Formats: sequence, structure tokens, C-alpha cells
Amino acid sequence: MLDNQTILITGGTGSFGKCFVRKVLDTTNAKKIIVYSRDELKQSEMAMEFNDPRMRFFIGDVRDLERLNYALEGVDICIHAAALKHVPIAEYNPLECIKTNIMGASNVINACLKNAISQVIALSTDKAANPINLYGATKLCSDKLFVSANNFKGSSQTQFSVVRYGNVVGSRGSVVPFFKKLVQNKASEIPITDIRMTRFWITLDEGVSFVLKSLKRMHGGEIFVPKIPSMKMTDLAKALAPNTPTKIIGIRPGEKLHEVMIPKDESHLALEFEDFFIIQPTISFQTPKDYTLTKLHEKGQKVAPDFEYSSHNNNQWLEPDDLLKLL
Amino acid sequence: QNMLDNQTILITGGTGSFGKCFVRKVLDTTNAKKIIVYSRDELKQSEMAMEFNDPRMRFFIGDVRDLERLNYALEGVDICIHAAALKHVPIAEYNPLECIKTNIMGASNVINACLKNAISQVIALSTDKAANPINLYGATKLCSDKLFVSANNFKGSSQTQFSVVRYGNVVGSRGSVVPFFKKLVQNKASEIPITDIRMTRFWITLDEGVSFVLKSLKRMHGGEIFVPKIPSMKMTDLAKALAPNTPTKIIGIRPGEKLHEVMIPKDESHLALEFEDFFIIQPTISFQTPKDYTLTKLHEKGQKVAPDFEYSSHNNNQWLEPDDLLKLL
Amino acid sequence: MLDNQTILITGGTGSFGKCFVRKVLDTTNAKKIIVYSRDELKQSEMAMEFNDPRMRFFIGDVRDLERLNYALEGVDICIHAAALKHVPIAEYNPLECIKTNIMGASNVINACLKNAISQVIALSTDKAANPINLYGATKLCSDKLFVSANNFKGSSQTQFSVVRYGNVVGSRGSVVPFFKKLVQNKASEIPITDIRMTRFWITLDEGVSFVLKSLKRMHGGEIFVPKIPSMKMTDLAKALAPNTPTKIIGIRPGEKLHEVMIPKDESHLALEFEDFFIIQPTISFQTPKDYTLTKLHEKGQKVAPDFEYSSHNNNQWLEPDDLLKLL
Amino acid sequence: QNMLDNQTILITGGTGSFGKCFVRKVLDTTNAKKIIVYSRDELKQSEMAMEFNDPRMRFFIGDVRDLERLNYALEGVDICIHAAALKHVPIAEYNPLECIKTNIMGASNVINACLKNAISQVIALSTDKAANPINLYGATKLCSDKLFVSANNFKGSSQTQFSVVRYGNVVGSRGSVVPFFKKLVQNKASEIPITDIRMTRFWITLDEGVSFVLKSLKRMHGGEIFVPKIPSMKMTDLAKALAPNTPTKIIGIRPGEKLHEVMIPKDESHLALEFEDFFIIQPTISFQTPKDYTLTKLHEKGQKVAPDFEYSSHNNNQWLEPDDLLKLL
Amino acid sequence: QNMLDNQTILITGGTGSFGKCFVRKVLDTTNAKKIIVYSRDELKQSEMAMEFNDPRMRFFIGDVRDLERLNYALEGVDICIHAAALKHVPIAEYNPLECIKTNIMGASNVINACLKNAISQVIALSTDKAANPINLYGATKLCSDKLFVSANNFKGSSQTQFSVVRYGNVVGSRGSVVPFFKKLVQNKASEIPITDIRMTRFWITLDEGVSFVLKSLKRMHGGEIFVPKIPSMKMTDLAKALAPNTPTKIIGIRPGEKLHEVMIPKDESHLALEFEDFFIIQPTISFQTPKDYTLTKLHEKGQKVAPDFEYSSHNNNQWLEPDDLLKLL
Amino acid sequence: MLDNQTILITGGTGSFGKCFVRKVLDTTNAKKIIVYSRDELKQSEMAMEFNDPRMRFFIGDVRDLERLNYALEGVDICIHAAALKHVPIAEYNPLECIKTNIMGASNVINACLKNAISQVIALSTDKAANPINLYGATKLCSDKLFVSANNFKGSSQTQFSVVRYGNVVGSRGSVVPFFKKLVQNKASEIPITDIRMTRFWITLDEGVSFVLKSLKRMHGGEIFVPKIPSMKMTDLAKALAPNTPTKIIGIRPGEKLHEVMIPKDESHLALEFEDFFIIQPTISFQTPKDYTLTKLHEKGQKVAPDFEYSSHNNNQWLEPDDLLKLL
Ligand SMILES: NC(=O)c1ccc[n+]([C@@H]2O[C@H](COP(=O)([O-])OP(=O)(O)OC[C@H]3O[C@@H](n4cnc5c(N)ncnc54)[C@H](OP(=O)(O)O)[C@@H]3O)[C@@H](O)[C@H]2O)c1
Repeated sequence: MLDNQTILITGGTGSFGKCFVRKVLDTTNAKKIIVYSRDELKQSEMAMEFNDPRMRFFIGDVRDLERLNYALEGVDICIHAAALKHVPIAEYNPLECIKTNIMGASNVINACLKNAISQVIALSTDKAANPINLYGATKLCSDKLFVSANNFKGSSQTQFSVVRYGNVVGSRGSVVPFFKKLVQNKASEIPITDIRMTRFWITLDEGVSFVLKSLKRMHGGEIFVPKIPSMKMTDLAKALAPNTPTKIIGIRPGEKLHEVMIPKDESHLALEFEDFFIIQPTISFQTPKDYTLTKLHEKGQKVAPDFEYSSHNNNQWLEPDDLLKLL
Repeated sequence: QNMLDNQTILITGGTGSFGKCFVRKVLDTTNAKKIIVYSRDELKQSEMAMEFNDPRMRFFIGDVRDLERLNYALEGVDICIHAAALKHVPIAEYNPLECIKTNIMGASNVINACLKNAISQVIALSTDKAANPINLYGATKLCSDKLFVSANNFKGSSQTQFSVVRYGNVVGSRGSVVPFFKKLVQNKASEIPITDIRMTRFWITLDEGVSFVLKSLKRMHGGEIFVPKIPSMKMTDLAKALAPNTPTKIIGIRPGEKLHEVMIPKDESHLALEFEDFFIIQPTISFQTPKDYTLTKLHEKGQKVAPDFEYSSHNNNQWLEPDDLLKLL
Repeated sequence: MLDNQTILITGGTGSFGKCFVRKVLDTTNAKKIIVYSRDELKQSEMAMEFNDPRMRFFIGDVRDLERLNYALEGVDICIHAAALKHVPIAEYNPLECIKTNIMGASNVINACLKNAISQVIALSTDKAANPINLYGATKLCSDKLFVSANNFKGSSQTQFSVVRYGNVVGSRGSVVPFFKKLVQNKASEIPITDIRMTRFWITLDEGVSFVLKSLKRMHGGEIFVPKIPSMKMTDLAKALAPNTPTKIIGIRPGEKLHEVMIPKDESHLALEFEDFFIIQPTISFQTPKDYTLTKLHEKGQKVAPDFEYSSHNNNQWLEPDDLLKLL
Repeated sequence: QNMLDNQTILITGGTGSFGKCFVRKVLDTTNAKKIIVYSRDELKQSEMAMEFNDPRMRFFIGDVRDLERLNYALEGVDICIHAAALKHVPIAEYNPLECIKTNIMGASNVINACLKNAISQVIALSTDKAANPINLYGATKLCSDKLFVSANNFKGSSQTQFSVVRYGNVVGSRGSVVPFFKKLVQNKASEIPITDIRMTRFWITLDEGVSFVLKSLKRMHGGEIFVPKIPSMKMTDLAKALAPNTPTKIIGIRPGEKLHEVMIPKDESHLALEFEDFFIIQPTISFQTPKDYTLTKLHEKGQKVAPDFEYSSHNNNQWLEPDDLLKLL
Repeated sequence: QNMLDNQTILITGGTGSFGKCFVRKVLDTTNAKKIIVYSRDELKQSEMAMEFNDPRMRFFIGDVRDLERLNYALEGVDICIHAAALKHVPIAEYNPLECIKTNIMGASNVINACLKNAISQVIALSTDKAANPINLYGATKLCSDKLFVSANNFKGSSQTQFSVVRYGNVVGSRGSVVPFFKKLVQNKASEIPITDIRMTRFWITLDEGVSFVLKSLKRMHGGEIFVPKIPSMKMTDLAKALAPNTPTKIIGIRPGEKLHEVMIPKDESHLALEFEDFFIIQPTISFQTPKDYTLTKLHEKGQKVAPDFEYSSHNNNQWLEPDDLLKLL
Repeated sequence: MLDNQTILITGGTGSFGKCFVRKVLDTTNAKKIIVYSRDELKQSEMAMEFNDPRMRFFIGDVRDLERLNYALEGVDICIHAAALKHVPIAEYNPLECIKTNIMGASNVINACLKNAISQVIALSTDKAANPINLYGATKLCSDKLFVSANNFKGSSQTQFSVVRYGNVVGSRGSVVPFFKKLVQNKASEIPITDIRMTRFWITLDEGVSFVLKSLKRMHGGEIFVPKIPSMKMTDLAKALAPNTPTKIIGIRPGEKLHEVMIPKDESHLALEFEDFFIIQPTISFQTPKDYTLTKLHEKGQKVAPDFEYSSHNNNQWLEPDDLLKLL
């Protein structure tokens, strides 16, 4: 697997960013881990915490093609986690979200090919499946680009895969942590936008690991989807602090009732496995790939024609307590 | 008596299906100062100036990907129709940045330019595929719509209005399938492509839409996404039409090709406002200057819709008999 | 010659475009033929007609440098036929014509060098010789650039030559076909701008072949000119449909009486051959070339000091019938 | 009494031959608010501010290839003289994109900028070499002229006028041959470069032209290409001048160097309009606002020319005795 | 009664130290129509809209490196505060183009945009490090200041005024050392970083400065570089403060880190104009419209300074007792 | 040392430009010397004077990245002397100076890495030390960039060093030559801005040689400073023409009393040698370098803590005559 390799991750100062740097640091022999991002304050703060010579911090934007080409020189593997993810903000700053996510993905793809990187994994989201909001629309474009990149074939081959998973239990500005800062500062209530608000749930750590495993499976072109549990927002408001009331607030700008992981119209392209899924590409590559046998010799089978992985039509569900056991 | 009296109109990509018809319909039914055709191809542009040979026409070579050009293009324009785009779904799947550069950046430039020149009203053309999309093409179009709607916040003494008209397939449009169904049974009728037996699609006429735009243009406030109520046509039947009897062949689902097109999402119904013959999906954001979309600028009143409604082609009420289409062919 | 090679042709959806793709398909072992152009409707229509796995369609503009670099990866030979050729339109859209033809030629030249292509042939026109209209002015710049490209010398050598020939008998929006669509739709007349209107004439097929032969001759830097026949526009109006009258119409915007192939002031740089000519470069290359012995061991001699290849001062002439035999 | 009263003038590349003279001529004979010199080189610009030391001067460092800069440059200008360019023919042959970037894109930016700032009149400098060209330099200049003339269509409340002044060699200009003929017989007279015995060229004075511009500036409508009637000087004679007797040497025809310069094409004569001391090649296209180029804005009337006319240097009527030039040296 | 009455203010990078405080101070003490926060990070922007939850706020995602965006940003703004920047000296040393792209090109775009939108007054934030600099960061800031001052020449009916406010360290600002001195003795007090025993620095309060800007904003003409008179605090003492007693450790001089910060150069004193509580370094160039910087727009008179003066931190007169800082902490 | 190498120098039509081309031409076996600059008139004039096939003139701007990449193909060593150096003009055209000097330096750095050049020497100035004027501020950024470039490490290594020296005795538009053109044209006076105006002095030739030697010493990352003499402007006005009076004129826009070569706060990073100095980098390179032993096995030692190389606190001084002996 990974050994004496160089890894560059865009937006490595983010949640997935550090939780991933940490895990690669501790569980692998990655010769050098490179964080590529824009803020000097987070990288100054992040260099002092990860006080290890295995690191290296490059200040740069993904909207910058030259910089990326410079930053990716000599890199072996690349994880793309840079992005504007705040759905409401994206609705008010649509070009900003487009520049960062779409153009950003394109430049990363380019710089990777030029530097002959070996493997690239971009981070998607369930919001990119049958999307309604801008953020998701841009992300779907990003996935489309990354999958399509597997067609280029220069004097250097590069595999481009995508990992798509749900809401990361408690993250920089989320819900579960929000539903505590309140009760702490005397929360007058517990706002619940709706009773049907379902959502796939995964942890920072579960995510970081499904990624490092995809690298071990991937042929390039796949869109790996993990089989994660769903949790009714009704049974979550409880845990967090049933005590206080729950003033319904309606619906934020761009929210869905439930999130989709694998569209119904994607069924055919799906292949079930044990812990995960794979949404085979839609286009054909000059060099065909057999997405039925991972590079880990794991065998996967198709799915029923009327297949779809909704957040609610799911069968797994996080007990109204389990999320406290995780807190 | 509402009209586009003595006005300069510019339509991007008006060298194709929608464009040629809209350019014809406007010259015929309205008295607009002039009409500018903005497109890249010199052949089509030349074979259009002849085709029309009308003094109220002007032709500009140009790419929507070009901002300095669009800036000079729109100079002196009152109304802009954005119909330029890459719509060939499977090709968009293989050439994703192309589709992105034209449809996403393209929409952005047309906007940037329209505002610079203080255009009055702008209507952008979307597709049913931009609703809960799954193919790249549709995803760029969803982005596109978002941009034009978001464009309504900008507040300068320009006050441009941006709206979107989203509808489905056009009964035999510039190289599609209807003609590619004749074209075949119009040569060696013995093999007809198919994908599914449940495969449905909304079908509007290359004219029902054109007029729908001119109409949406007359009753807009800005920020709307007008949806024309149309009939759904299950493919199977659409088969016996362009070939009463022939050995059809079930090829395969082309890349990124859905199975049931959505016109209005299930998760956005709370934004829709039903009307007698059309729909209006209100902005998912709030503008500085709010508006009551329940009242078209034509007075037309509107009531919302069932909090669960999902205007899908399959769950459509009306349909088209394999003869109602013959009455189109 | 060409074998197991990859060929990319800009504007391959055009007249010369398909007639060339077809001929390479049928007469060579070209491993892969790549069409590079902007319209999806022509490439969708062109893929279904040339239903052959030897093809590959890239949607792109020549005004786009990144795309070209991507498109030319792994290509062996490149034919440049993309361009805005409508003279009147170019007079009203001068920057458009300049961007496409000049900047377009420059980007193609660049992408070719970066990808180490071996041979590049750009298509010129007689309108580029002692030009008067914009279209021709841009084309002369394109020829100048391509010839000059033979001076670059990186870890990869690339030959850049130009093929310059006249009006292609009946083409997408021309005269001879125009002078029939009329008589068909009851042509009231036959418009003849002038009695001296001479023009070199060649066929789509003759052109496509002189190109594939130049590749076999070329050293890089030459501007091959075929010896084609001239035809008085007076004796052409006849054939097409003498029947109807000929309402003289004057002179279109930018038209010449006759077209030049090899300028008088180019004499010195000329070298006569059997079927063709060669207009040796004006500049000297780091690595001299002997344009007297093609790579086909064909020997050519200079021309008289007062030499010039006008369309009228020519000696060959297409009988007022021959063009019907060709129709 | 026509003047450039209290006006701001900006000349691109006015740090060279034409520029320095025009800058001098305008300060001396007219009362224009100010004069802006726009060029790249700091040395020449500094050695010019001293050289002139005039308060009505302003110097801006800048490349015509730079659009944002040109935009700030022309801000507040009424008249623009575009004299910036790469004219060294053989060098242009070896560095074709350079010449292209400066002469073609350069002309485009100066235009884009002039219109943005609503400049009143713009005169661009062309060369005889842009007539039925064969060298790159001249070909960029033909493109250039086309651009400035085409620039007259644009219709905004700016109404800028764009014209072109095309003439030949300037009797001993910034490093040419006349001085490089002295410079030699001005050191070791024993070897003089030559190309042909029929080699002819039009010759105007670095002052006859400058004034011709100021004049063309006073009688323009826009879209014209003014041609100054000048004398032709067969090289041979021009030899005995800058060296009565010396062993000249026939080197060789430099790259892209013609043998007979054309001022007006044979295929464009039908556009020319002959005048007492100059010519006017009318646009090869039609503008929205037509104009009668037969009447200079100075009332000067004009009759066309013989439908075959080809103002060539060799077929020129007047010439220059090997002493008329001495009366220039 | 001077105020920023009913005015739209936009501050670049107002999502950080200075910004948040300035945004707070202005809302609290003045009645300005609205306030626009222009920055790149969505997290900080969201955690600020909540943090403030004030209707007179607006947040725009954006990079100062982006000119088209800045152009739309500043649209409709009267006053602009440029506080966006990369200031982490040693990081700037390792990523020099980054710092350059943001601080140099960044300042240029904010200017280009401000003029385009006819902003009234613009104040740019500089640092003491831009005085006789040696580190990249400070060198970009010197360039930066030069740009904003030079920006005062441009003369269009816009008449924007550009000034600069340059001061030193901010007593415990967004991750610096003061807090990183607590943070340590606030966990395992046994090792404190040090560089020299002569190491001095000027120290102003994150509030003394903010107000200084609002004040400099009220008494500016344009082209000035306002310098606030502040106290110097020799580091040694600053040590016993954030840790009465602990085993400090002399690590090493971080890259590009000076030893004595300069507020006013020795070679520029002849430009300074001393005031009761501040300084004004006049432009090193002459503008078309001269100004008497000896008279603030607040009437405040000013006398120059000793022709040798060099406002250095070490040669400072006033200082701060290791308790005056405690009275800050 | 240098042999069969290719050298490209930006702004080779300048003072240092020709004096360097000449010296490399005469004292080395440089296979090919390439001049890269913008003006055709200087390069036309410069090709005729340096009438040697070892030359090659490329017309280009440093503000142009493509061109540079083209121009630097196959180059071994690169000297960067292009720049806007007129301090007053830079104060009025600050963006022009920034584009040329800073962006220019960045593009040169980029093109060099892409072409795998081996060594690059950029020319600094004493004005970049503790600067006050724009010109110097941009130059300090240029030095910072060049030093930092030594961190990139692609499939090709490139050393980037800087040479920083004072006013070049009599140059295109300077003082000493100015103080003669006057007396020649009847100089009414001798303007002396101040009595303390000190300045380091070096010759075109001394400079050109310290450069060619640095190439022989350099490890990459150094900022070589030669130990040159200082001259009081009071004792210089004399020589030039004591005869005429000396009307004091004040202080130009951006001038200092004295110029610094090695800042006081740079002491620690300094290393004294015989004829020169070295200001070790401020940052650490992935691959450490020992700046105490040049590549010429020359040993250098540090300097006292209170060290600084001012133009006045200097000990060497050019006799009020020596500059006439040099004239
Ligand atoms: N005399 C002739 O041979 C002749 C005859 C007919 C027509 N013309 C035309 O008249 C015009 C002026 O000729 P001239 O004899 O005065 O030539 P010149 O002495 O070479 O002056 C040309 C000027 O253009 C400037 N320039 C060059 N590139 C520039 C750029 N990229 N951006 C901005 N300025 C640039 C140069 O200034 P910097 O180098 O400091 O940038 C120079 O001052 C030319 O356009 C030429 O085509 C010349």
C-alpha cells in the first residue's frame, strides 16, 4: 500500500483535513504529507500542533493553477477536500462556490496529470445526488470531472476516484455540537425544522478510513459510497438535550427532507459490496475497467432495478442514544 | 396591447432550434427596433441572414465564454434571451469541462455583460434535466439557473430583471430522436433504438415554448423560474407513431440519461405557485426588493400547491395519444 | 509513411475535415483519427456517419490553449483546418477572425511542441498572397507563424509546413452549388460580379491528397503550392445553367479580380516541381534544410526572376464543361 | 483658424521618430491642454522629458499590449495617435508573435480603450507595406488598419472616429538606411549594401508626414485611410547621394522585403477618391452612419480614380533627383 | 458632530482582528447605512453573522486577488477599509508569491475597483515593518502603501482619496505572542520563547488603532500616511508579565524578523509633520492637486520635525511598565 | 566552469547586458549567448555590433510567461538583468515597476524551472536593503523570490542566487557622465543635492566579473555582495569639473543619504570573505547548504553582532581623482 509516498491534500486545515493528516501520520509510512490551503493562521496553528517533519505547508488557493502545479511537483497521491460547503452562503455567493468547487476541481485535475500523480481522491457529498441547491450542483460537476479525468492517458497514468458520504457527526459549525453550545449557554429551546428530516450519519474517523481504504481498492473512475446509518432528526433533538422545548423553524434555504446517496436512475451503474457501494462511471474509458473485483479482490454484485439509497428508505438507524455514546 | 415596441433584442445561440423560431416569431408578431443573433458559427449565421434577409436583423460572431465580446454585444440592448448552450447529454458526459465552460461560465458572462449595459429583462433557458439532475449537462444548467436568479440581488440604477423558462423535450428539435425516428423509417425501417418500457418524457412544441418565453417575458418581476404545463408522452407509443410497424431494437440507456424527467422537485414544491396553465418556482433566497410572485405582471393570480407535489413526467395527469403527435410530426 | 500513427485535425467536421478523415480512414493504417472542433451537433452527426472505432471526437476551440494541450497528448501528426473563412463576415467581425485564425494558429503551434508532435500541416489559401481582405491578412500571419515554428528545438523536434491552394470546387456555401439551388428553385438570373473574375480551382479530393503527399515530402518550413487549373467566371456561369440571364452585380466586400498563389516578390524563394511548387522560408533556421530534394527524392529547380502564379496569367483552364463532369 | 484648442492628446510610442516630431510640431503650432507620451522604455522617456522640459507634457510607462493600463492612460483624452509598433521587417519575420501581439492585439486594445473613454478622434499609422503585403510586419498592419476602420461601426453616445494615415519610408528615420548609408561612408566608405537595381521606394519627410497627420486629423469623418501623394526614389540614385563614389556591395534581399511598394492596390482602386495632394481609400464595408468621403471636413472635393489605377512606387509619376534628397539629408 | 451618516462601508478582511473590532466600533458609535465584510472564508463569515446578528451587515465571499469580484463588491460603497492581508512574517518568507499576490496585487485591485465605483475615501492598513523593511511581508506592504498614495494622482470626476494608517504590534492580536505567552503559562509554564535581550517593539491596543483609523478617516485630505504615537515595550519586561516566573528559553530569531521596528525612516523625516498625538509622512511625489498636510481636515495644525529624526522603537521616549500591559492583557 | 553552455540574459541590450555579453564572448567557450529583451531597435543595433554567430536575439518581455518558457528552452545558465530602474519614474508608475520587477522575476523563475536551467543569477541593488522607494521595494521582493526558488525540487535542480552591488560608475543616464555633458555644453553650475550624499561605487567591468565568479562559487540561495569603495558626492563634484559652482538642489524623490548593502538586522546571516560577502538565506531549504565553503573551497567567517555595511560607515573611499583615472 502507501509507503515512502508523498500525499498532498487540498484544504488539509479542515476537519477531514487534520483528522486525515493525523491518521496517515500514525498508521502509515507516508514519507511526506503536504497541506495545501489559503489561511496562514490555520497553517501556523496547524504546524505547531502537528509538530512533525513529515509535514509541509503550502499556502495556495485551488482557484490558482500555477500554484497547484508547483505544489504538486513530486506528489504521489492527492486527496481533494478543499471547497466552500456552506449551502446557504453558496446560494448568495454562487460564483464563489462555482470557482472554488468546479474550477478548483478542474485545476487540481490538471496539476495532477502534469505532475504524474498516481492516485487522486476527491471528496463528494450526498448533496451532489439529485441536487437542488447550488453547492450540490457544483459538487456533481466536480464528481463528473474527476470521473472523466480517467480518460487522459499521457506518459503518466493517474487514477481519479470519488468518495461520497453524508453529514460528518459534529463538525466545524454543524448541528449536534450546536445543540449543546445552546443548552450550555441556557438554550431557551431546540429548533427542529421538520419531523421527517432524515440524514445519513458518519464520523470524522469513519470517513477518513473509508478514504484510505478506497485508495487500496480503486481502479480509478469509481464513486465509492459507504453503507452508513440514518438518524431521524426527531430522535436526535432528544439526545442532545430533550429537556428544553423544540420550536419548529421551517426550512432553511436549499435543504431537502432526506439526502440521496445513490440515485434511483443510477441503479444500473451500482454494485453492492459488504461495507460499501460503487457507482460505475457513465462513460467508457479507452481502457476498460472491471469494477466488480476491487484491487483487494473483493467481489461485488449489481442491485435490483428499482434500487435507491435514500436517507430515510434506509434500514440502519442511529439509536437516539448512540450519538451521545459518540457525542 | 403589451408589446416589445421599438426595442433591441439579442438572443445568444439564436442560430439553432429555439433561436430561429423565436427570431421568426418576434419579427412576425412584434415591432422591435432590431434583433441581434449572437453565435459562433459563420456558416449558420450566413445561412440565416439569407434565410431571413430581414433589415431588422444583425449578426454577431461570438462565444458566450467571451466576456469582452459579450460586453460589446449587449451594448445597446434592452432584452436578452440566453439560449446558447451545449445540450447533447452523452457528449457532455465525455466533455465535461466544455459543457461547464459554455453553460456555467457562459451564463455568468451573459449576466456580467447584461448588467454592465443596463439591460431591462433577461430570460435564460433551462431544461427539465436541471431538476434533481444526475447528468453533467443538467447539473451545469441547475448552476446556470441559480446564477440568473441570484443575479437579481445586484442593486445599481440598472435594475435588470433575470428570469428562467424551464421545459422539456421539443417535438423533433435540431437533431434529436423524433426526426431520427423518421430518418430511419425514412430509409431502412428495420431497427429502432430504445432504452426502457417505462421511459417517459415531457413534450412541448418548438412553438408552444417560444411563445411561452415571449409570454413569460411579459409577466415577469424577476427571479422567477417559469414552468409551462405540458403533456407527457410515454416513449412506447411515440414508437408506433414515427413507424407504425418495424423491428425496433432495445439498445441501451445512454450515459447520464434519466428514466423520468422532473419539472418541479418534491423538495421545492413549497416554493411553487400553481397557475392555470403554468408554474412559478420562487427564489430559494431572499432579495433586497421582495416581490409577490402570485401576481404576474399580467394580473394573473396564483395559489400555491400541495405540500408534497412533485411535477414529474410519469405522475403527469395529461398525456399524448399516438396521433396527437402525428398532429405535430 | 503513416502507420499506427495518431492524427488530430482541427475543424475536422468541415468539408476538408471529413473528406480527409474518410481518405485517411480508407487509405492508411492511421491507428487513431481525432476530430477537434466546437459544435456538438456536427460531431454527434459525424460520429454516427463515420461509425468507426478509429475515430475520437474532442469538443474544443482553437482559441483555447489548455484544451488543445490536452487534446494533442499522444498525437503524432496534426492537420490544422479550423478557421473562420467567410471573407465578408470577417470584415464585420475582424477580431473574431483574428482570434480564431491567428491566436488559434499560435495555440495549435504551442500545444504541438509541448506534446512533441512530429508533423504539422496548416491549411492556407491563395487569399493570403498579397492580400487585401482581413481573412487573408490573418491567414498570412498564420503561415508566417507556422513557418517560424520550425526554429524551436526542444527535446522533441516538430516539422511545421503549410499547404496553400485555391477555391475548392463546390463547398459548404460556395458558387457552383449556389448556381444550381437557384435554377432548381426557379432562378430568375445568374449573377456575375465581373467578366475578369478568374479563380484557381481544385477539388475536395485533390486537396486532401496534396496534403497527405506533402506530409511525405515535407522537411518542415515549406509552403507547398499545387499546380491547379484556372477557370474564367464567364465560362462557368454558362455550364451551371446558361439558360437564365446574368445580372452583373458588381463587387462583394473584399474580392479581388484574380487570386495569387505565389507572389512576384516571392519568385526567388520559389522552386518549381512537376505537379507542385514550394515557397522556401524567408528566415534561416538554426538547422538548414535543402528544399530542392523533397523527402521523396524529387528534384526541383528555381524560377525566372519575373515569376508569378496569378490565377489569370495561368496557362491551365477548366473547360466550360469539365466542371459539370465534376458537377 | 481650425485648432486642437485646449485639448488632451495621447500618442502611443511617441518616444520614437514620428512621436518626437509630432509632439514637437503640436506644442509649437497648437494650444492643446496637454500631451501624453505612452511608451514602455524608461530611458527614452526620461531622455525626452529633459529633451523637451515642457509643462504641457506627461509621460506614462506602458505597453499597448496592456488593456487595463491603456484604459487608465486614455482616461481624459480627446484625440489619440497610435504610432506604437514593431516595424523592423526582418526581425518581425523571426519574431512573428511579438509583432502580432504588439501590432494586432495592440491596435485592438488602443481601440477598446479609446471607446471606453469616449475619445473624439483617433488616427492610426499604417505603412505602404500593408498594401498587398507579403511580410509579416505589413500583414499585421493590414489587420491593424481593418480593425481601426471596423471600429467605426460601434454606436454608443461616444461616437469616436477612427482613421488611418498610410505612407512610405521616412528619409533617414530612427535607424534605417539613409543614416546607415552616411554612418558607413562616415567611417570607412568602401562597402555599401544593395539588393536590386529596380528596387524602388516612396519617400516622404519625417515632417511632411507629421503635418499630414495633423491635417488628416482636421479633415476626417471617420473610417478613412488617408494616402499622402509623395515622390518615388529609385535606390541606385539614392546611392551616389549618401556617398558620391564608393565600392558598393550587392548583399541580398532581406527577409520579406518587397521590390516595389504599393500605396493603393489595383483591386481596391474602386474605393479610392483622388484629391489634389492626397488619396482616400473608402471602407470596404458599410457603416450604420454612411459618409461622403468626397468632401473632407475642410470642404475639399474629390473625384474617384481610373478603374484600374494602382498607386505603385515604380509606376509613380514624380521622382526625386539625387540632389532633392541632399536637400533633406 | 462629524459622522459617517447614512453611509455604506466595506472593509476587506474584516473577518479578523482589526476588522471585527472596527465593524463593532462603527456600528456602535456611528450611523452608517450598511457595512460590507469582504473575505474568503465561509466559516469565519458565518461565525460572524451570528456573532453580530446585525441587519446593517452584509457579507461577501471573495479574494482581493479577484478584480471582477472586487468590482461588484465595492459597487455602491462610499468608504473602503483595506485590512485584508498575509502578515505572518516567517510564512511570508517561505511563500513569497502568495504574500505578493495578496498584499501587492491585492492592494492594486482594491484601488482599481474603488476608483471604478467612485468611492469617496479609502484607508489602507500598513505596518511598522514597511519602514526600511528587510522581510518580504514588510516589503510587499511598502509597495502597497506606495500604490495607495500614488493612487491619488488619477483625476476623474470620482476624486477618490487614498490614505494609509501605519502602526505596530497589537497587544495580543489574532494568534501572536501575547496570547501565545499566556496559552503556554496557561498550560505548562516551563519554557518561553525568546530571540534577543534588546528586542523591542511598538505596542498599540486593538482598540487604540481602530479608533485611530476612524479618526484618520475624519481628518484626511488624501495621500497621507498617518502614524499614531504609541509606547515602546522592551520584550524582557513583557516576559515577567504573561508569566511572573518561569524558565524562559532563548530559541532563535525567526526568519526576516527585525530587532528594532521603525515607524518613520531617517531618510524620510523631511516629509514628516509632527502633531500632538500623531504623525503625517507626506507623499514622496507631487500630485496634480497639491495639499497642505499641516492642517488636518479637523483644523489640527502641524510643525515639521528635526531634520534627522528617526521614529524608532528603541529611541522611543515613552515606554510601558510591566503593569501597564497587565492593564491590557 | 562554463563551457559549451547556453546563456540567456534578460535585458541583454542594457549596460550590464552588453558589457557582460562581450566578456562572456571573449573569456569563455559559451556555446550560445541569448539576449532577451523588448526593443527591436537596440537588438537590431546590437546584432550588428556583436557580429558573432554565438549570439541569438529573442524579442520578448519578462511580463510574458509563455514567451520566456519558449525563450529558455535549452538554456543552461540565466542572468536576470531586465528591470525598470529609474527610481523617480517608478514612483509615478508603481504598477509598471511592480509588473516588470516582481512579476517579471516570478515568470523568469518559473520558465527556468520548467526548462531545467542549471543556474540563475538575478541582479539586485543596494536600494533593496532597508528600502524607502518603490524601485527598491520591488527589488527586495525579487531577491526574496529568487532565494525562495531554491526550495523547488523537480526532476531537474536549479540554483538561484542574487548579486547585489552599488551604482555602476557612469551608466546610461547617471551622474558622473552627466557632470560632463554639462561642462561640455557650458555648464552654468554643478548641482549637489547634499554634502553627506555617499554611495558605493563599482564599474561595469567589476560588476560583470563578480557575476561570472558568483556562478563559480554559488550553491544557490546566496546573495553575494562585493566589497566595493565608497565616494563622498562632495569629493566627486570636484573631479568632474571643480571649475563651475555647485548650486545645492535638495533631495530627489526617493533618495537616501547613504545606501546600505548588508542591513544591521542581517548581521547574523552574513559571512565575510576576502573580496566579497554572502547573506545566507532566511528560510531553510529541504536540502541544507553550507555557505561557509563556496564551490571554490573559499572559507568565510561570520561578522560581529553590530555589523552593517553602510555606504558611509565604510572604510574604502574613491580618491577625488581615481574616478577620473576611470572617467
Ligand atoms: N518611418 C518608417 O519607417 C515608417 C513609415 C510608415 C509608417 N510608419 C509607422 O509609424 C509608426 C511610428 O514609426 P516610428 O518611425 O516613429 O518608429 P520608432 O522610431 O521605432 O518608434 C516606435 C515607438 O513605438 C513604441 N513601442 C514599441 N512597442 C511598444 C509597445 N509594445 N507598447 C507601447 N509602445 C511601443 C516604442 O517606444 P518604446 O520602445 O519605449 O516602447 C517607439 O517609441 C509605426 O507604427 C510605423 O508602423 C513608420
